[PDB]
Amino acid sequence: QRTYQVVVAATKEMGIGKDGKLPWNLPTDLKFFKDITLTTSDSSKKNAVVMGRKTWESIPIKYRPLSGRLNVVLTRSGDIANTENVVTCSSVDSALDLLAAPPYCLSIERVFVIGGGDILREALNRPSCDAIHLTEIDTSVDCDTFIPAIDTSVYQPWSSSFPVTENGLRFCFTTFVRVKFLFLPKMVFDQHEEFLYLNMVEDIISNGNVKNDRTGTGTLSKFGCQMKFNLRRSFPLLTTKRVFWRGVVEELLWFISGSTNAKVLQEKGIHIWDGNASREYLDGIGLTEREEGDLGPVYGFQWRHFGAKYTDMHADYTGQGFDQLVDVIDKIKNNPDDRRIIMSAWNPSDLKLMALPPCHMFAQFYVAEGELSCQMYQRSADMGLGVPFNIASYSLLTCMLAHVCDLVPGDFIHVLGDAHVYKTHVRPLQEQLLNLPKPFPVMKINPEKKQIDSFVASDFDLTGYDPHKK
Amino acid sequence: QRTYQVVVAATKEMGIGKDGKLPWNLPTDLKFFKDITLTTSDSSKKNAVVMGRKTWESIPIKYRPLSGRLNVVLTRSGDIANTENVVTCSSVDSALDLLAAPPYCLSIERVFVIGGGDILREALNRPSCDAIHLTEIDTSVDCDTFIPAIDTSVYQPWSSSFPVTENGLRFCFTTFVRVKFLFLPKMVFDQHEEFLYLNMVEDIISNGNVKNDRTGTGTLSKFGCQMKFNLRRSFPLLTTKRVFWRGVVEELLWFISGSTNAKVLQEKGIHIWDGNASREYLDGIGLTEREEGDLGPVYGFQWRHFGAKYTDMHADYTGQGFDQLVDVIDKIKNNPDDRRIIMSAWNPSDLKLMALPPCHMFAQFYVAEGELSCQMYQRSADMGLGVPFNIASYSLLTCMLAHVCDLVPGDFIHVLGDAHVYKTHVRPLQEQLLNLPKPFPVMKINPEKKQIDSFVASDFDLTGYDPHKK
Amino acid sequence: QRTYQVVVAATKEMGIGKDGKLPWNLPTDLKFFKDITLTTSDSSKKNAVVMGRKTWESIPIKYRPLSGRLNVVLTRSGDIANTENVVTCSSVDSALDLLAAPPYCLSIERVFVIGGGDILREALNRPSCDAIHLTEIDTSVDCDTFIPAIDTSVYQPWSSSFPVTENGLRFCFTTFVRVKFLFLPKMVFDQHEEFLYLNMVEDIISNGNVKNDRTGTGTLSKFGCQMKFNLRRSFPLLTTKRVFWRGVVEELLWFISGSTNAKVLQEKGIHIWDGNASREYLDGIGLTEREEGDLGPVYGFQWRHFGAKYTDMHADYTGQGFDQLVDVIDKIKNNPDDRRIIMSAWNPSDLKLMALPPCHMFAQFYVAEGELSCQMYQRSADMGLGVPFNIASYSLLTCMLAHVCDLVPGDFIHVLGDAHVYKTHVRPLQEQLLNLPKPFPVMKINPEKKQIDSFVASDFDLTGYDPHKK
Amino acid sequence: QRTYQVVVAATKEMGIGKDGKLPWNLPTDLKFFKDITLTTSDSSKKNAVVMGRKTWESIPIKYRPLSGRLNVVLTRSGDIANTENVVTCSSVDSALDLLAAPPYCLSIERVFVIGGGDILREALNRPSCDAIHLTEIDTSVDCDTFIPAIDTSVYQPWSSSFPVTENGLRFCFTTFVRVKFLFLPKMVFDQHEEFLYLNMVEDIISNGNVKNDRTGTGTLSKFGCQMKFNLRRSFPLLTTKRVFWRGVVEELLWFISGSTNAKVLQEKGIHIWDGNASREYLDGIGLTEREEGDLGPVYGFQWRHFGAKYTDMHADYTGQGFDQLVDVIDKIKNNPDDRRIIMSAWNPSDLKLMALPPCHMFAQFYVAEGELSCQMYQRSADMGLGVPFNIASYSLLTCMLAHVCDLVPGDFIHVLGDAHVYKTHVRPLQEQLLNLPKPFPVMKINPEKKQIDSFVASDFDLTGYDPHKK
Repeated sequence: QRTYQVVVAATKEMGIGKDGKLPWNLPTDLKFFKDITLTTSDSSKKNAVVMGRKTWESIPIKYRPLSGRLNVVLTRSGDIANTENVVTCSSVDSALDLLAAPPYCLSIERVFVIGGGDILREALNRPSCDAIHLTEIDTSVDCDTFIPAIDTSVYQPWSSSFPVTENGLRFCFTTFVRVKFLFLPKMVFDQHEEFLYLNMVEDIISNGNVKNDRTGTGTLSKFGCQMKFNLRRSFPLLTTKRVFWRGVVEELLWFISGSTNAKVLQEKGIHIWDGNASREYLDGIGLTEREEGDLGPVYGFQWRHFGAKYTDMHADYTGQGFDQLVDVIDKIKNNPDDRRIIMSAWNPSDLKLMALPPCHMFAQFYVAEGELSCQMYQRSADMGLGVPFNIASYSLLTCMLAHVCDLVPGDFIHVLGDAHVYKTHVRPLQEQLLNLPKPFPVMKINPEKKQIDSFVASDFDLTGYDPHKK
Repeated sequence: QRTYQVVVAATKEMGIGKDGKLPWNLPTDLKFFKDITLTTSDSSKKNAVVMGRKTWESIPIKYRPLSGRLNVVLTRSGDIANTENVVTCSSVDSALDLLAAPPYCLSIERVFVIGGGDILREALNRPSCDAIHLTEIDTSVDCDTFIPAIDTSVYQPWSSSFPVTENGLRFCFTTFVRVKFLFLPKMVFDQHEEFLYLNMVEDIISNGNVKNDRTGTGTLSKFGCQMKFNLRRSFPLLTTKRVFWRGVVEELLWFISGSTNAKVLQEKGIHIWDGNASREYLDGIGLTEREEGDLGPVYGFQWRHFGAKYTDMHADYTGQGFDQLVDVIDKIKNNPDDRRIIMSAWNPSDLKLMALPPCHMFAQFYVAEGELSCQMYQRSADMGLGVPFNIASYSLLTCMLAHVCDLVPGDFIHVLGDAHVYKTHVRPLQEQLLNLPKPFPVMKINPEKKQIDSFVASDFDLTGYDPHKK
Repeated sequence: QRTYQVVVAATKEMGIGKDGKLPWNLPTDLKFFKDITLTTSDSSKKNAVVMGRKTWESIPIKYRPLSGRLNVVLTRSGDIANTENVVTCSSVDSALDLLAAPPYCLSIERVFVIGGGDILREALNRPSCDAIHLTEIDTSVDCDTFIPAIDTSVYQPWSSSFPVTENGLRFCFTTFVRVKFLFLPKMVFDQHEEFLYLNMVEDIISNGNVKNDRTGTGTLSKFGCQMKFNLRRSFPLLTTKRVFWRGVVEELLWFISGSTNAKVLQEKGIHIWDGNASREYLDGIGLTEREEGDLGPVYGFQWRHFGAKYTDMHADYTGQGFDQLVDVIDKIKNNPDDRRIIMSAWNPSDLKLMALPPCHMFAQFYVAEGELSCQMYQRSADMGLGVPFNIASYSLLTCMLAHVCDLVPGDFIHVLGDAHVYKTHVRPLQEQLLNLPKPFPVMKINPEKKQIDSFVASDFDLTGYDPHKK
Repeated sequence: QRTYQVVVAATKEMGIGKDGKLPWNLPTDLKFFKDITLTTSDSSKKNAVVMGRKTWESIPIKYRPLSGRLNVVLTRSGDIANTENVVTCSSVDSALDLLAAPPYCLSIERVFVIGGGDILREALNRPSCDAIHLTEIDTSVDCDTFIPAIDTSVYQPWSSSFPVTENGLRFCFTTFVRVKFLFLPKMVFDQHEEFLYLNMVEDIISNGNVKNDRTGTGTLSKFGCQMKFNLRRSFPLLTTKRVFWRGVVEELLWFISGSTNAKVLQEKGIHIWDGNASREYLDGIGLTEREEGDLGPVYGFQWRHFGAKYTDMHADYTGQGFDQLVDVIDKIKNNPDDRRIIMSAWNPSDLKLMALPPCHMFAQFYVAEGELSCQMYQRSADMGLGVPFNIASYSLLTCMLAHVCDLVPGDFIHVLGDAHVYKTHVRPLQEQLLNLPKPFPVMKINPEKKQIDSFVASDFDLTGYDPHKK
């Protein structure tokens, strides 16, 4: 018995039809439907499209059957002629049985169920459903026929397209996978956004500039890179190698608090700043007066008190300097179209006082269609360690700001200056590049928290994060 | 008599062979050679490759003739058999005569001359040479055969690839055109970097988010865009619409001087800041004390005196605040691998004093292979007006910094936040988008100027700038 | 002002619609329509489809616009939005004006007019109509809308497909050209049946077996070749080199008469048998008793008197042997489904008496769908001389038999045994192969002749035969 | 451990190299090598080419590695750098182990071993060799390196191309399979000549003309069909359905003997003529005087005594009429280039006396390059029953005539007039069309028989005939 994937277009209210018609015209979705049902890995094989009599008859009489595919119509007249391109069958169960048998065992690369309302209510959440390819349409236009909600206990988002507007309607394409993933069409498999990271790492190792510094540490490097992650359906925590999510969460709440005390993190078991806060390190960069843990005026201070005179990590800076985080929140709520929604840790006057100069040195925010997007500029990007952490960090910040400002998250755009791989990390990164991505996890923030200073680690729920091993 | 294009690989010293061999192995260049000679617009037609007996014999006896193309060998034995795929001819002049005649008049889409040394010394700078496709190899390895330098009086760069390293050698692909340009292969035509701008404008007008502000001005906008321009062979001054080059030059020398006085520009006939410096404008944003022309602590001041206390445009700020431009020049010369080569106009403490907040808000520099690259972050990008000006501005800055630091320019990377087209500019921009790019101009800086403060407008030579009309 | 081609489907009665619907469903014709309008020589360029508002609205609202092509709708509301893919225009004349202008001057490879009834009545027989691509449907099902008959004074058939049956309807695809022909789509250009001959000649010269005989005459030869010619819309008299049509007609009427006297042809100025009938020739093959001109029991005798005892060319053989031609005519009229409709000149008993053994040695006839087809076996085929003559000869015989038996001609199938080119003819044949075919002529037989023995040369009308020069 | 296929070019003497060079230049074979190693079913996957260091170094330094494929070089220096496209391995066994492991488990569609002499002597006849793709070169030019003969006990021919001449050398491409066959490249799988039959049956059932006769028996029919079978490496006895080989052999020896007595076959247990020889049948067609079994002057009589006066099946016709079979044998031996090597059962004078008119009504023979070819004209072709039998019959006749005339068999060309499927056979034929062909068998004739009249059934050896079940 063969397995199948569902292809369906649906309103917010999960509606699929008006009066035996579609209450929308979307040529981009028709093309997607064509592309995903027609095209094959093997140019010799073809796909099966399984549909109800109602769906078969809905198709204009000229364009029947759906060209290029074996059209399986399910029928119950006890009235439709079988051909090379058309087969009748009594049930979904029987169609699946037939396609597991010669000649279709070899002839048919994949099987798509495409409706109508009756067949989808059965098909959608059966375990032999490998994947659902949903066109999500942002409308509430009246529908008479509905399908169930996707069962998110057993389906997880693989990919979700950048939303598009056609004929007055906003929509996107979201693939869910039942939880290999190699059953996906190649075109959908390749849409996993983790490949934007993996292809960049490959490109830097293959084609980076070779370089060196005063300690004899070596690097392969590229200059001026961009990666864009969709936050709408899933959260880009890398799956090819475990990311330190707990440290992402704790470090960001620490930044938001305005703290420059590494001991606040050390006390919680987060050691990522320990190397830049030690007696030995501070001595070694000429800060012999500075207290262990006092990083100086780094991110937290610049974000909450830009321009204030720094003294020590213990001073009360209340009402001193410019509170960029409060300013950003104010613009997002009260002037969403503003082109200066900016928060920056880059303060040339203060660099001499900092245990380390800011690397994620500025972010801009944008609002459209009720969604909050973020673009962050990273001057120095270690692909192996820092880049996956920073993707998760600014994606989280985007989600928190959207949440507190009564919006939904849009996209995170990651801009890199000097993007490098250490010569020593080339071997382990090439092992990591043999791993195939798993679906990203889904991240939910506690609805009872509405104020940027009021979060704790337990407010962030990650579901379905199972990355490849150490 | 048909026209032709040259395809050749050459060292810095313009060398093409060692001892009847190539002193390099570059599979990427062999593939380029294959791609440009083999592929056609029409899948029915084919190309002619014209070569000398020496070149014909150089080809291993197994891979003759060059498959997929009509191979025209020029011969002078008073010893080589004509076929469907091989034609002998007495001269370049005779080969060209033959291909202008049936059946080759229809059968042959384009004609490529590919050597050897004798035929290229004739072919390279004949007026029936439409274009030269040069593989430029960064080596000085001994050669016995040489071709002339490209005659830059009659050839201009169309496109030049991002340099690549293969088998220890650095190289790139540069197409020169004789000065339509529709004779170029489609693949080379499409490499003109002006299409990066034109495709972005189209994409924003087609798919931008619709928006509005408190005066009833309307926009189509996208968030998080990147364009990368090659500065190595030509200068990206847009050709589909004239760019105000003189104002680019004067404004940048003004920024470098540290001046915040718009009258310095007004006095030279540059009015681009007049709107933001007028009694009326300054009044209207609550700067009623501020003198006409006093923009406040804008780019020039932030670049030369970041962090200093601003008073008026007349004050001597010598030794006050942080001189970012001097710091950048110092790092480029003395620590080229530094990951903090940064100059920023973004100073939240000073925004209240500025006639307009900085829009081009930060640039980072990078050095590798003797080349200086720049990445600039623009928070607000009017595609119609500001973006072409700013491309020219930061490309010029990159060139000036390379010049003063004894380097050559690499790439300019343009990063956009809110990238928008005014609803009112959609009609004129769609007229502009019907224009086909002309080759970019070539920009030379006076060698006798070696200090960043010592330039004047006459130090910048632009050759071959002929943009489409108003 | 650009030129165009018409694409239309039409009944026998030249009907195109029933009640704003099509009275047929033909997926093969929809695919043809798609293929000819969509596909381009240049994979970068596209085609324009020009249509009336009525045609635009007829298209289901989902599949608008026609994907892959610039859709030009002609409108007269004094109500339809222009896009990248949709342009409104006031007239055919205005649409053509617009597509001759940038950007469409380069952007648009070819222009197709596809209806509806109003636009076609104007477009069909305008001189800027290069070609008509008609789907001819063999039905009389009621139509309410009609187009004019094709004006055969100015349009000539280029190609006509082997008829196909789909959904109970018989139809074919016929291209007419206005009388280069290089304006045709490549796919339609290549359908000219003269290429079946030209590709065979090329294949024998390129890949034939080299051979020799007892006089030192040399040949390139292949064994077991087939060519199929459509007689339904045009008559396969080769255009790349003039065929001796008058001798075809006279020789065949001579065969039909039963004559074996070469002087009957000599007396009319037809000398093709003179070489095989001369005192010298007959002596040289040991027929020293035989009269000049007496060929012996060759085609005419075998066809009308198979098995009779031959004496001389002057004897009255009335009622002697088997009259194969009368037998064939009887089966075609009275038993059309017979699998033995055969006429053969192959009589081993008689070979010793023949001036030359039969070369076109047997033909079989077939009847289906009111059409008479013929398959002829030629044991020895000179590609340069005999094969074009014999194609015309048996195509004529097929037409005459169809005419006398109240049928229409179907196909002529030419089967070759030893298919050869003389080494001496390779040079002239390679000159001939540079000629592009012109449309075949159209051949009409006098309706007042109804009996196989009653024809004369003036009964055969050839229109539009203009072959390439000597 | 993955499986592999060998790709190699070899002389008659099984030689592969001269002095580390190839003693031939064959661009057609280089293209075949490229096509079979490069192309994949899946456009995403690629192939592995496994080769010896000697083979790796033999490749000109410019065209390394073989583009488009994973190049696995086997090495034993205790000197060659691994890349994305190049992997070193210690053995064939180790290379196969590595390609069965990630990422190559998914990345690599098929594995080809391509030499040199050392690796092939191991690889050629190992059980993990699925197939051998041999270019067979008709030359005896000196070679220094040889591979073993193909072990015909375990390898059987799948397909063998029509021989081609390039650069003075005759050669062909022969695939052997180890005895699914779905491991073959799609291009080689589709070359099985049994598909020429299967595609014709499909084409007649899908597109034949519907017809009927005076008993209410129905047919689908096409007119003018050709199939060409290669006899050089295997014998075309259909595998999708068992062919009655014993009756083929007995009927043909019966034809050759000149017998018209069906009892000669009945007495041996061959009943195929019983239906046309019965008291009842002969009565029913008005031959009430004729003896049971006396078929009249049918094939055997026409072949050995064309033109003689028939009396009964018992008469001694010695020296009466024309002995076509002796004439054919004489021309094949003594005038092989003759264009009249013909044997015909078509005698219009005798049709009234025949129990059934001849259906296989004429054959012509051709000699070139030491090979005997045959073209046979069948006026009436039942695709289901008669056509497979007749293919085997005339292929056998071709083999017997080649054998007795000291030649090798070339091609059998099957020409059909009325080619039909009975409406009643459509269902069983559509079952048969689900069967995938098995390799044809190999047929050997007893060398001690040299005279056409001296054969018996035991002189014909068929090896490897295992057709699909009833």
